[PDB]
Amino acid sequence: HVEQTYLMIKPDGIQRQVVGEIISRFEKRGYRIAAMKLTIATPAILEEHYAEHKGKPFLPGLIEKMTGPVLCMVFEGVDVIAQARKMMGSTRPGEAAPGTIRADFCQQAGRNLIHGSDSAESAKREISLWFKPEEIQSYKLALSDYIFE
Amino acid sequence: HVEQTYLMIKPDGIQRQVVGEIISRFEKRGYRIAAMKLTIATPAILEEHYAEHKGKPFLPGLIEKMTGPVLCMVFEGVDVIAQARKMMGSTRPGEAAPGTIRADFCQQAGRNLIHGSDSAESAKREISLWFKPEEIQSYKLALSDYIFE
Amino acid sequence: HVEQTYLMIKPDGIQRQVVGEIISRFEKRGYRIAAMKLTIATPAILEEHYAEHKGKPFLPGLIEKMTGPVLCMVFEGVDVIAQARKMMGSTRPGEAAPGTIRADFCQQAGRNLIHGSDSAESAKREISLWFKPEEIQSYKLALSDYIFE
Ligand SMILES: Nc1ncnc2c1ncn2[C@@H]1O[C@H](COP(=O)(O)OP(=O)(O)OP(=O)(O)O)[C@@H](O)[C@H]1O
Ligand SMILES: Nc1ncnc2c1ncn2[C@@H]1O[C@H](COP(=O)(O)OP(=O)(O)OP(=O)(O)O)[C@@H](O)[C@H]1O
Ligand SMILES: [Mg+2]
Ligand SMILES: [Mg+2]
Repeated sequence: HVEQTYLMIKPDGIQRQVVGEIISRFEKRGYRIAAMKLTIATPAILEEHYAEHKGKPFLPGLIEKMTGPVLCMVFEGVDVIAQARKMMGSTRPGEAAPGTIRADFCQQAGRNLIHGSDSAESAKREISLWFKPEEIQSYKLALSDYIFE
Repeated sequence: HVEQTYLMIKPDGIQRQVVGEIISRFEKRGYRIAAMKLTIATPAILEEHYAEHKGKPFLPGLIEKMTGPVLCMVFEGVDVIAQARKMMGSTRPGEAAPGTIRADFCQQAGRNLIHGSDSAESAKREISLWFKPEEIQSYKLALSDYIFE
Repeated sequence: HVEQTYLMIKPDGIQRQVVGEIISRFEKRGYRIAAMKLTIATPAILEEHYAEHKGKPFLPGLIEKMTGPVLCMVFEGVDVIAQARKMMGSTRPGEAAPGTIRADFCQQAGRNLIHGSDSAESAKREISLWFKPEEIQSYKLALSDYIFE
């Protein structure tokens, strides 16, 4: 039983040129790349992505920080929504555990390199927001017998 | 005072071709390779290895997963039995801490890449099962003065 | 606001030839190298460095272990004093969290690879002990807009 999560490399991940390192951390667990697209995020899509923060005082600055190149991604694996959140670490890098992306790469929450869906409902919504169904690619990893019990 | 632990790369570690990465994690701490051998695990040896689980419903499938190439290893260091367990992380990769082998490489307990002895008694038993005493090598690490206090 | 911490690679870090790896861990978070100097630590300077341990029974052996080549460093970043301590891990490598320097490289407290200031007051004192003000270099990281919120 696998699931799919939406992971997005933020403009800081692009500009610091750590895209490959980020992808490698998820590939290392045998997570499958189901979708991937470079785009430039717009305020319109970011308002919907961050709909849960509508009307809040930090939202305008958050949208500004995120208006730039982003790598949209879908990864598949067992419990991958919760596991990817664990791998990213706490929102504030200073509170994130050693060995997580945010602790290993970042200093402040406003430049914390990566987004990941936080629940099954948010993963389904975010994947549908950033990807059309034809962009989601179905294939089986050749090492599946050695990844899944 | 140093001790020795039995560590075994399971068929998934061989087939995913991460043997060198695993070894490097233990070398990085100045643990000494006291024994190393590639073999193919068979049911009769695995039944001894997993003797405590004789008769449990999960055992036949466990033996099937483990019937394959394995890298038998003995590493030596301070508190190495407990430390190697900590480095591997929880049996269930989803519960394992970031930075541990199972958290960094794996998804499920049935394919969790590596075995390590859980106690002094188990290390003696497992080293005797998988190695002949001839295969344990005695030598001193040249960097000892900078590894040990 | 950013702050500055004193970090020192101990003789074991020099002799095990892991200097670059240590530096890379701090650079990876966008911490800025403000000062760096290779020297050979001597008892007189180490007595001042370890002044808080004056008169204690273990101090003589600590000074002996530390008499050797060291890399003096100053790193700058948000909350860098506390964060560098978190990255180093517990004094005892066996208690340190996976993903920390001491857990990843070391076995025992007496050979734990690296020193870092434990407080704002000790950072100011240690930077002044090991560096003259003219050795502290001020420049801005080109990726600042993507590191700091
Ligand atoms: N009170 C606040 N003041 C300023 N910025 C905030 C505040 N709360 C949240 N943010 C910003 O909102 C961003 C997203 O916040 P959220 O609570 O969704 O965290 P997250 O789930 O870790 O992030 P993401 O969805 O990007 O993975 C954080 O990176 C932070 O920059
Ligand atoms: N009981 C001990 N056995 C061995 N070494 C010790 C012991 N106590 C202290 N040391 C050594 O003394 C150094 C200074 O001790 P302290 O309590 O200041 O730890 P620390 O703050 O982690 O170390 P450092 O200042 O080197 O970063 C320790 O890093 C360790 O190298
Ligand atoms: Mg969020
Ligand atoms: Mg100290």
